[PDB]
Amino acid sequence: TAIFSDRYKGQRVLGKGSFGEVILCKDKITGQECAVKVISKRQVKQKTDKESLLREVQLLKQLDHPNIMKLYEFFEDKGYFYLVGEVYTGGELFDEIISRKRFSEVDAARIIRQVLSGITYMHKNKIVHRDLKPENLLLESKSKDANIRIIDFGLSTHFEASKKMKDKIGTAYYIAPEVLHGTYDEKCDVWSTGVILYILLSGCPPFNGANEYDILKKVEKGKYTFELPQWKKVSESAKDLIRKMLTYVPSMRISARDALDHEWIQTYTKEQISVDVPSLDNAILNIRQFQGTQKLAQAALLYMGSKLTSQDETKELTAIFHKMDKNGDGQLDRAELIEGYKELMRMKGSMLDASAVEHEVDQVLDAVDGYIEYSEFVTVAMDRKTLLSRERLERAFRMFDSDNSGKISSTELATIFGVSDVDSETWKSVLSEVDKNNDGEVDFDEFQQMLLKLCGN
Repeated sequence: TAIFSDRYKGQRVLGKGSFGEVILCKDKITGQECAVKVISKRQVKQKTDKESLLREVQLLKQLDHPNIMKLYEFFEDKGYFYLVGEVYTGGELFDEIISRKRFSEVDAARIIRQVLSGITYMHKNKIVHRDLKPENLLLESKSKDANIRIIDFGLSTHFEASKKMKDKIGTAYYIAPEVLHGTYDEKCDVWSTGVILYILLSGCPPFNGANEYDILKKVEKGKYTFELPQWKKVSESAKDLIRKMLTYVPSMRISARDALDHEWIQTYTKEQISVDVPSLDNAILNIRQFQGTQKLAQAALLYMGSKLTSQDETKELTAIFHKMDKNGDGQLDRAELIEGYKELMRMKGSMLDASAVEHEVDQVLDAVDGYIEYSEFVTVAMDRKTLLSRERLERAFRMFDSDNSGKISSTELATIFGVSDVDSETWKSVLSEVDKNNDGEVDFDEFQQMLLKLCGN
């Protein structure tokens, strides 16, 4: 009865994840800005029947909490679902924390009370998150004390998530052990919050490891410690809340409601601070290292993924253009190049790619150009795509290189590649192939060369 394009217009992409793309859209009548989640039906398997999805959607539309992302509308066509909801521009919680000079137990508690309030409300309405992680914690502004909104509540129950490694990064740390074995309820959200809390107070995951399986092994046994030197500087009340949140048996684990009433929360979330605020210096250092490592492993997989996409394009675009060339003169006009690049985009699984074509064609013509030699257009068009892909990877590398040495050690490579599920011997062999005189260090171009060889390029 209702169609998406008649009510909204895509402005720009906000991101991509395990369910699909999140696009910044504006209402065509009211000018209202919002985040639209586009989910492909052919790409994403439905866990429940459409009737169960349509019912939860109606419930989510009726719910309102200051710590939960608002779902406004829901649309559906032949091959997609459209989850239209509120937009937040503050970015991810952890990306803000890493910019701070000081971080206290008060800071962490005020952060965790926000998360806990949202969870309590959702649980009251029988809605479980299940996949709660730092990436699901958005801010309204990139500042300290800013309001937190939890994204993706109830998504998990209806949609089977992406098993691709690019989407699996940073997930094993947070998952409750009962979710792994199949029997779980709302208590699984408390466990994930407890893991976030442990990281806020130490900058280290309680269940850590070299690769995904190793972390899952730790999670599954459920044993962790406060044995790190930075825990000496943390209050016993904070440790006692974590112990209750990371309690193995879900029946024996504290509720989201009772965690709000815990001594640490009620004491450290006072409007007027009544406690000592020493900075958790070692924690803030570890949170920057953890974050940087996560973001680099994410960027490495995106770069390899986007190279396995850019190789399809260079040959496919020259074919499309050759077909369009009636004269055989290797030339085309502005309209033909536009029609050609649009055809290349129509054969894929982004919604904003067709509208973005004209501006990109003109940007290529600015350096190139009438009657344009398509071969010159193609190389210039693909090189720009290659460059943007390289720059994204570079920003991540520069961010990870905290001491500005220009190099990453073999130890750091082991960690990055472990998080991105690249086999030790595989990456080590690619390293020997790239530089024969390698001495346990790679600069940005050697790193980029390594990832190229790791995706058959």
